[PDB]
Amino acid sequence: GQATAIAHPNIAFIKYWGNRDAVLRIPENGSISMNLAELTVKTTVIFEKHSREDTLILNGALADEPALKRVSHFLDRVREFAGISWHAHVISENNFPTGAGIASSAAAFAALALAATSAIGLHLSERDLSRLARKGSGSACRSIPGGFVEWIPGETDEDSYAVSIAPPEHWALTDCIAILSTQHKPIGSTQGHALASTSPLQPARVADTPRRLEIVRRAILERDFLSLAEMIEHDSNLMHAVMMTSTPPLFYWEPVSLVIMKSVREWRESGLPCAYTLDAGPNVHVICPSEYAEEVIFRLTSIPGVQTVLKASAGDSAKLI
Amino acid sequence: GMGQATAIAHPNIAFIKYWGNRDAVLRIPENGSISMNLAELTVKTTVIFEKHSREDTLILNGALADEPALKRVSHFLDRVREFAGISWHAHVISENNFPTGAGIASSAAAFAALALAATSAIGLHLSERDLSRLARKGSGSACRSIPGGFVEWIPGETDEDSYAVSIAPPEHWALTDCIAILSTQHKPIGSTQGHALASTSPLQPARVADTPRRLEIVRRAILERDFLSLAEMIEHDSNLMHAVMMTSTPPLFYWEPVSLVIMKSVREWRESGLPCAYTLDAGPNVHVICPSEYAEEVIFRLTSIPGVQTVLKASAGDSAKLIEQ
Ligand SMILES: C[C@@](O)(CCOP(=O)(O)OP(=O)(O)O)CC(=O)O
Ligand SMILES: C[C@@](O)(CCOP(=O)(O)OP(=O)(O)O)CC(=O)O
Repeated sequence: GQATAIAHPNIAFIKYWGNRDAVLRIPENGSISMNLAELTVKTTVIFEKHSREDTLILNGALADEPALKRVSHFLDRVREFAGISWHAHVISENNFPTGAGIASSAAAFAALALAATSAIGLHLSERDLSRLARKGSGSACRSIPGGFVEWIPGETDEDSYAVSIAPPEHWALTDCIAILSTQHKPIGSTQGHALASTSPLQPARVADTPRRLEIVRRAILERDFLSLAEMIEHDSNLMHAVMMTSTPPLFYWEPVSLVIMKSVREWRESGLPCAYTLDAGPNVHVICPSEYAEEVIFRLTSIPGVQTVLKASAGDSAKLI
Repeated sequence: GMGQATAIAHPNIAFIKYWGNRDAVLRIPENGSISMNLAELTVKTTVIFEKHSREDTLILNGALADEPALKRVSHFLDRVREFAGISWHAHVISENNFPTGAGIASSAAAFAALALAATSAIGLHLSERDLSRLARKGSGSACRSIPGGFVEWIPGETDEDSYAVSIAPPEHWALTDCIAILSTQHKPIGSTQGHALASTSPLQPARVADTPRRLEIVRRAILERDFLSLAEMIEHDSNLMHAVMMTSTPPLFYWEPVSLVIMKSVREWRESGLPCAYTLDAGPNVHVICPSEYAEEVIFRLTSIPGVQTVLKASAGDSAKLIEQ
């Protein structure tokens, strides 16, 4: 069997950080995100019988074994669930700008989930692809559905999955991603999550998440941008508060990250609707009603230290091609 | 001329931070804190109660204070007047040697000095405990500048339970505070309103509940001269406070981009083998704590960091003192 599927990365408005079950990637808290249309992972899966072990190609090159044992531990699940014991060649490509440091894990395991199961013949519901993608990478659950997506955290493998709050066309929001020239090579998120429990502030952050989710959920449905803007900045600061207070601390911010966060908040307070959020890295995502993207991109491009500004709009669900 | 006294006091650098109040008017804090007095900075204050004064007058470095500072000092003198059962108003003359434009807060030094000088001028002989309770009500961390050396503020729940004591004299441990003064720094939001916003942070209650763990670690570290335990906790405690500041509504981002550069560098220096640790107050300057043998090396590295206007060297200071000037 053979299939090919594409998925978008997503930007979390309410952050996933910390695991209730690290293996199954059942999160301590729920999260909400928007798919990013202009960036894509395309992955083809080819099951061939009696090939010894699994094979992984990434952007044309033989993936490193860390990458391969991730995908083949993943494909083990697609086997345990299909009965079928075939190994497979995985070929994946993405169009992510060169060294901008943009996280691919979500888009990649969303695509891997859709192509692998379709290639091995199955026909999973959207809810079930997301339960599957989740086990490859937490935030991958959220790239399976489209548009604005909520991840229902749950306490079991069956209860933890994501669903579309709203389709992409429901709210014309843009993400202007400030890529920082100077960029470091940060601790990967899987370790970061594990260290969240060393933070004295993680329990309080986690317990407060339903308050934050309800405000953002309502804001997306009602298209209430100022409520969205203040909450995503607060949620992003809460996650980084936890990161910065872990042992050892995780300081993903670069000095220019600080400049951008302060500038975005000043821009919004003086009239330009905009808001910042950061993942486990120094790039700064600026969310704005798309009618303001030009202005936001202009102001971001003038900030010393900003290498370039990517422009992404609300993207759709993972799809077979 | 009903009574006259002069006192000196030092500012202090908090190893475990005061942030947030249980009672904002009395400055009873939500949690306890530990600090070190800075030998080389001093506020000298003379109080002269005058028969004929209708109101207090405050002179700072030879110039009339602005009205907000007068108001603060006059409200403090009200408490002294009430405490002593005396009504006289006072001339307050104060000087300090703080570098101008450095952004180093003098309020702790100022109200410790004023607490000693004013009560002495008015005829009282207060215990150190009572001096620190009184200083506390002018500015919280001023209660930590009344005792000497390494100091712990006991938080309490009442005005009579909130005060600071010396946990070790200065000479017990040769630590240096190398203060990186950042060239660029604007008027930061005053601490008084920052304290008040602490309650809007979802993380403040957790930070507060955890303070006794941090205080017990730093207290033991000082008594045992254990720099490594001290270093990791002051950095963690500084980040805890700024975590609450940055998650308040509205957020308080005291850090400057340069703040971050220094914080990362200091961690690298320590891990590379130079024993140092950073801590920040409600502003962008970075206090770099080290065993005094390494201060020269630390200051040299701090000095060459772009955006660092200057580095101030401070050793452990003694208690607020009466003098004859
Ligand atoms: C900071 C985040 O982006 C966390 C992403 O974490 P991951 O989903 O990439 O972690 P793993 O499950 O280990 O692959 C916040 C978010 O996207 O919600
Ligand atoms: C951040 C800090 O420096 C807090 C100083 O707070 P203040 O004592 O200056 O506040 P007021 O009581 O309003 O005068 C941390 C610390 O010194 O413990």
